[PDB]
Amino acid sequence: MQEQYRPEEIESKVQLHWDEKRTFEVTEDESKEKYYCLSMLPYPSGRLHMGHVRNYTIGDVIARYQRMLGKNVLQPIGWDAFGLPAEGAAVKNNTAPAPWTYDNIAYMKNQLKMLGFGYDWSRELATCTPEYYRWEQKFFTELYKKGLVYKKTSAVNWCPNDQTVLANEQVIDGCCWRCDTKVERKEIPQWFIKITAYADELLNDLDKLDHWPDTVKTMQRNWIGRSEGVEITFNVNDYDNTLTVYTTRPDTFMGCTYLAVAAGHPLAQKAAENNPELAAFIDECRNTKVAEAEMATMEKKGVDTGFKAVHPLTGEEIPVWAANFVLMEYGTGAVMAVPGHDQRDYEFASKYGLNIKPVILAADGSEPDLSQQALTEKGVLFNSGEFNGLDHEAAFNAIADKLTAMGVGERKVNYRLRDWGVSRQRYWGAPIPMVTLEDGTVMPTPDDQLPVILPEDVVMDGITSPIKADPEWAKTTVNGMPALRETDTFDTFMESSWYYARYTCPQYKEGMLDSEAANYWLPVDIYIGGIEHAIMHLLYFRFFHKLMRDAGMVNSDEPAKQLLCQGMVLADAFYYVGENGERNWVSPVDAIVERDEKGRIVKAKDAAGHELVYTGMSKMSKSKNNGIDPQVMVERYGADTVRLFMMFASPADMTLEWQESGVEGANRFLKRVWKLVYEHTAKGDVAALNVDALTENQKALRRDVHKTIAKVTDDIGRRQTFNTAIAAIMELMNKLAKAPTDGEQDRALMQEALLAVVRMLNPFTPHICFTLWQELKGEGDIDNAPWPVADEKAMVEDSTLVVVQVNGKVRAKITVPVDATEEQVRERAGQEHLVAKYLDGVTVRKVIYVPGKLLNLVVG
RNA sequence: GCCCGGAUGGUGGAAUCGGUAGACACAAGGGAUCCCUCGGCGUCGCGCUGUGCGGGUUCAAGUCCCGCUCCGGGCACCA
Ligand SMILES: CC(C)[C@@H](O)[C@H](O)C(=O)NP(=O)(O)OC[C@@H]1C[C@H](O)[C@H](n2cnc3c(N)ncnc32)O1
Ligand SMILES: [Mg+2]
Ligand SMILES: [Mg+2]
Ligand SMILES: [Mg+2]
Ligand SMILES: [Mg+2]
Ligand SMILES: [Mg+2]
Ligand SMILES: [Zn+2]
Repeated sequence: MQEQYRPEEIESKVQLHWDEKRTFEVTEDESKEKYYCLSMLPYPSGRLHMGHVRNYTIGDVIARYQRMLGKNVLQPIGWDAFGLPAEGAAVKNNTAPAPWTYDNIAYMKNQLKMLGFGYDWSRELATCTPEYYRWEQKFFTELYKKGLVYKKTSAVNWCPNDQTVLANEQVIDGCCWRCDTKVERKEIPQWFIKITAYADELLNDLDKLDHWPDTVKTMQRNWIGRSEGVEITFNVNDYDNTLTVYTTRPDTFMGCTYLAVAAGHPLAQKAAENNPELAAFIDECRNTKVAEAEMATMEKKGVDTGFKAVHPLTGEEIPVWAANFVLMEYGTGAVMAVPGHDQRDYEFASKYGLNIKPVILAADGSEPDLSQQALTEKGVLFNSGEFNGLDHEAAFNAIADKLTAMGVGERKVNYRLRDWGVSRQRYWGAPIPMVTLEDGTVMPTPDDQLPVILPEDVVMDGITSPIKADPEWAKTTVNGMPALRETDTFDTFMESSWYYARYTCPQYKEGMLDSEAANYWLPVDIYIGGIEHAIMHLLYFRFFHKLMRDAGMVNSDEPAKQLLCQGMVLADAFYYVGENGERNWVSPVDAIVERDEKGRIVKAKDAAGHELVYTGMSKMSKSKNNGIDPQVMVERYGADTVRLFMMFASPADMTLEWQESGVEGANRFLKRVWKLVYEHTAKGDVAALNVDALTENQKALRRDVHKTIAKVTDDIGRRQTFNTAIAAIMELMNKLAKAPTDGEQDRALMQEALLAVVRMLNPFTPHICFTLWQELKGEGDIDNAPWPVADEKAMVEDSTLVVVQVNGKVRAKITVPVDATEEQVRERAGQEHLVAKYLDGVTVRKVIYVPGKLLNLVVG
């Protein structure tokens, strides 16, 4: 053993050993309890960043821990390889997306290997390969045939010049990120999967997920947004079509004083034929961008349509207004307004002079003051004809029943959750296996024509997808007739929704899943990812799991028993605007920055002299060029130091503002462990430890080793606070460095301790541990060593520390036999001069005794 | 705007079930790879104060409640 710890002479040697022994390659071994430890697969943007490093270290820590408990652990890795970033990057770099992606995969695979994550490389998948996506295509066709897929018109950001569909990220201030002109909404026919058919199940099964955090379960409930209400239909006077609204507040219905209607509503359109203010307004609205955040912050605006709906119950004509905040796609395109009791409606009505009609009494039974704002509280009705005096429940029911009897209303369940738009009009994605025949009929691509392969050998131009530009490509024949294949491609969450199941049988050719292998490994025991994916991805993932259950592909109702959503790793993000409009994102490594007394960035320049817009600390990201690559730290300090640092900096669930400073802590600590092992083992073999004949000083030390094993075990296995586990190991290491090591018992004890420390560290820093384990003459390779177990007999204590407070303020700390009464603790407490000092002249009014821990004498 | 989080020393963080605030480290300063000091203010072998800010509940709040400021995640085409 070398005196000096040299990660360059260790890490690659140990990685080579795992590659060659196939250490982490697993099969469906029925002799072992499985454990499936899954980390959210990487998108191959080119480099890892520290967000990746935290995700996969947490996951590797757990997979190694579970292996040491004797489990057969599948920890798989793969690439979520389709998507937008490959398209811009290929244009700019004069490549195609495929070759760019596969190069990023190779680079990034090498970085993963160099961090030493124990992945089963034999199960490596890339989602952009037809061996993968053929299965989701077949599955889609089966989903369409079972009536779970439909086509409708949906809004897309449209650049009228380039004639491109843009993602929201590419829309910058309602103008493009290429040339400059106003992006507009274009309604476009697209495919949707009826995730709403599973809304209730998705909502309800949250109650089974006892090992998913409440943050994620609440965000998902609120996203699905299930509601119980009433749909109501209105006639409109010089108009041949009815108008339907949904409300969850039918009780306030007599207070409905106007309807609002989406700029694109046929009623608005008709009215626009005879009204120039209106026409101009509808046309302003085509440049309302599709993004809920923008819908909800924009100044709310309306023009009167001149049409009047008839309130079904009161009979009065109420105005129909066209509004910039109501969308045709997200319901019936019409909403009803109750400005007396909805603050948003109140604001609109105040702005426009519409009737604000009160129908709920104030808390005292008087008519409410609506001069400043709405009375939003549920209450007793008045000014509501036959419904006066009813409360919320009863008014809901009475008004619902009446409208139903009249044939203009029905009780309806509503969800905020919309169906899943899975169409994209980009090239770099899996082709949607649908076809239009010469006939005009549309159908799934026939089975013998699956997969529909995306050609990878392409010339890109940024504007048009090659499969859309090549005329021949879409041509096929179906039912003996000419047909055109769909040139849209799948939303990439399609591939990431089922990868976890495909990792169980990635080389299986006869079907999407080998259910035998799927049912050995599933469900995922723990799914490690960022909080970023708490909603969209996790919901889609749960849904897809239920879809496959309903195809009889899987046993479980849910895909993942436990979920560990780490906080995001953040880094400062910067950009300057390029001379033709476009944001150029500069790495924080390259920004020159001046800082506040509070640490806040206050000026920011790139080295080229550009003035950088500082956007804040935000998730390390492919898109914002703010991802910090670990390569240089791994090369300087070693993978083990980087991994320990990441696990040490913060507990997984906190969000982390990345900084390199602090690494010296991990690195120096690893050098101390190395030194201690070196010094111990330079001395040779140890005698068997004689427990019954230990000193008190030796007993004490042995207690702390075992107390450290128990705590570390709890911290990793129950709390997932890795940072505190590592701190416990450091504390123990600090005691062990001051332990004498002359005698045989002292050395026997140090052997036991070090064998314990090196195993407890192995998940975090496995290359050094693998090596040290050998120096200690541990049995076998550490990857297979049992996790140390604490012995209860070694950690008994007859004494306990009691803090003594007077009036909540610590005045003494005393040691107290564990059998001590309160009365004896009092007396012992009285013996301390700093307790007597605050008791002289006063009366103890109340004693609080937390047995074995605290005495608060409340005095005066 | 809406949903979910968050704020503890110069810095990352610890306090797990309401019970010693600042473990463990980094950085910096001092002393000889190691030891020391290290929130702030002032009988220091003492005392007061202090967990973003404003209030509550409680013998007791970093923890629970209400509110405010600032900050992150998501908001359906970033993945
Ligand atoms: C499962 C699927 C939808 C995702 O995995 C998607 O392919 C993706 O996001 N890939 P990624 O950005 O490479 O990052 C891979 C994972 C996702 C997870 O949130 C984590 N991650 C990504 N970025 C961060 C980050 N900044 N902080 C903390 N964690 C981060 O690594
Ligand atoms: Mg902090
Ligand atoms: Mg602070
Ligand atoms: Mg306390
Ligand atoms: Mg102090
Ligand atoms: Mg405070
Ligand atoms: Zn443009």
